[PDB]
Amino acid sequence: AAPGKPTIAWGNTKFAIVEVDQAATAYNNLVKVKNAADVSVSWNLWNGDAGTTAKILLNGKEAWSGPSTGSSGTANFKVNKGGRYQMQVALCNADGCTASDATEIVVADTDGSHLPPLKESLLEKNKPYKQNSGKVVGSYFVEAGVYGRNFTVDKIPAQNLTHLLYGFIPICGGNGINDSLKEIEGSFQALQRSCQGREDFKISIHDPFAALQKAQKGVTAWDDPYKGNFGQLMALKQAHPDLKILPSIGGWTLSDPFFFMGDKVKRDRFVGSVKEFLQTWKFFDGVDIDWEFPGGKGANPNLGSPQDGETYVLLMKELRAMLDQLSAETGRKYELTSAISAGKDKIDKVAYNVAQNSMDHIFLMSYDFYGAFDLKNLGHQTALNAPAWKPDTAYTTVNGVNALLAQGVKPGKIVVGTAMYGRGWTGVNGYQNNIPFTGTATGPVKGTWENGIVDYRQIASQFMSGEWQYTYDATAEAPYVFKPSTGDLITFDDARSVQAKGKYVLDKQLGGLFSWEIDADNGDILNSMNASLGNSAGV
Repeated sequence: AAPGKPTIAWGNTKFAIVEVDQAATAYNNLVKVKNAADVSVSWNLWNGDAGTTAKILLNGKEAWSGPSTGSSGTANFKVNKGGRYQMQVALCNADGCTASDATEIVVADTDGSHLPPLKESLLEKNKPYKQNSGKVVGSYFVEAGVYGRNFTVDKIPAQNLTHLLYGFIPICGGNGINDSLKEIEGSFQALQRSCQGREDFKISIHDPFAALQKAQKGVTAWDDPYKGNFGQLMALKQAHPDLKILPSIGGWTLSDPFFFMGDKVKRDRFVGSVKEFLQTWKFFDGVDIDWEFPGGKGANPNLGSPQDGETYVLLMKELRAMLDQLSAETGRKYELTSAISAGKDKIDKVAYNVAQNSMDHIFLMSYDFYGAFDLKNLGHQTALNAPAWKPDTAYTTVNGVNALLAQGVKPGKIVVGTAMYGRGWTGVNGYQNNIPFTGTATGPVKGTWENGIVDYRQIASQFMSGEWQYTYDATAEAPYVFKPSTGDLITFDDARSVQAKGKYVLDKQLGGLFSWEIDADNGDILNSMNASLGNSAGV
């Protein structure tokens, strides 16, 4: 008769195609990409004949075969595709085969194919919306937001987004390359640890712990291969296959390296590191470039040149070429985007009418127009139009869009920015006609986490009562709160101001809307972004 029924022996059942050192601090030691995972299985037979041939089945499919010389045996084979497999050991002879009971084995891969969908209920004031408008609805998630802000990937209202950009991937480089990071306590040192033994101008992960080692919902097992933000983003992609998750390179304190990109050698190394990155972390759908203003005026007062415009265009073209190269290897479609200054002065330093041909979307940073960084000239930080008391205001959302359109940039490429936070001053005085914006400030307003900035969440729950005055500027389309006693003034976006931006986008046929700091919203902002763009309310 057929052989006896074998019993799979105790042993580890978790494997990975892409290995990650959960204790590594340096990016070069953090991950190793393999062409396939090395799986091992053993078995024992206590009743019946061991047969003549032994086979390993994965969901009924043979993955290994060998002579069945003993009552006990071991098999070593490779699995090139990730996922959860029902593994069985089958012993066969001339009379037939006898398969053991199934034992689940997990072959992990950076696409999340081994993880169950991360489908979380909407929190706070977030309401379900369907992405059926055809317009962009994005937001940025911050890597370090999982600490103090305690805002994790499982808290993202992912169903109400079409695009999700990550909390900034840094570019390696120490003194003279990332000096701007030195302004942030221990931030420069953190990058130096991540880039240990890694070449300057190659990308890395700023905080390896938050990105892949910190236990988070869905990836909490002590031995899970991918944890942290990346692990959850992988499970998120499984739940929202259509969601575009993009790694954002740069930001205010990580843009210094771009200014050196004029050197083709460095630029090629960079592009090369980006390709390898995407090849390693399969859940990402492309790359977003957040070069904090080509031409200077960024965090570093010693960087910036008239050549940055040319460098920017070349970079975008070269990245797009690299992505086309990758698409031919994977068959997948990748997106190339960039967050840019909404200021005409900075916009005119780049030929976007040319760069747009290599980009899918342009995230216009129509916010931070005003803030505690200037205690003399106050104004709406993210308004649509200029205020009535100053119709000549340069820094407005409309002026940014017009500047781009004037260059020849297609309207559908422009994604208007919205703020899920407010910027404010304190001790504001010397204002006339009951318009605080006409006076001056003595300093920054008390912030939620840092001075001068407050989460929209806190504005709505604490600054919408008491002595706080509330006023919606219908002209510029922007709200603001003011406390006469202490002279505290805060400028931000609200449900209505967002509505105005959404209608504006639809009328001018722009690309959509995106927001900064998804963790700072209580849901009012993203709901408005969705509603104003025409997305239908979900179940």
